[PDB]
Amino acid sequence: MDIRQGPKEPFRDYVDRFYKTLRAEQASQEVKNWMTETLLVQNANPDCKTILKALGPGATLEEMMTACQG
Amino acid sequence: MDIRQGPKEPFRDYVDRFYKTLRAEQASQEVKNWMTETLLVQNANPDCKTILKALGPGATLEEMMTACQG
Repeated sequence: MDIRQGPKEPFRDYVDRFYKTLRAEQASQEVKNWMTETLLVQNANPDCKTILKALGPGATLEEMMTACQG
Repeated sequence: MDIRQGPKEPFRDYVDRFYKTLRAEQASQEVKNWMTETLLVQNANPDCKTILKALGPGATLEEMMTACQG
């Protein structure tokens, strides 16, 4: 997964790039969930990454987007 | 991904359980690589997890299995 959030890139824009790469692999729902819990958080920028980790397990993409909106 | 390595479970056995769950989603090669770099390492037991992180990026499943063999 080459996609990494730019330090000034809006979270939603990063999410779209991330999912564009995810779609190319026709990932199932379970795979999407795993990728959202791991790589989406791990590849987020310094500011957003801290916030996302502080959400705990089971946080939805929506809750992540709400947390890092801007 | 419910699969987590037991504190006394051989790494290879954990790998097989992990991949059994991965097969159920018909994950592509790219998805397998992402899962191997993230969840396989993150869900490994205390002993093996440290060793695996110390391998750095691009470490193959084979190198991981060699590192935590026993």
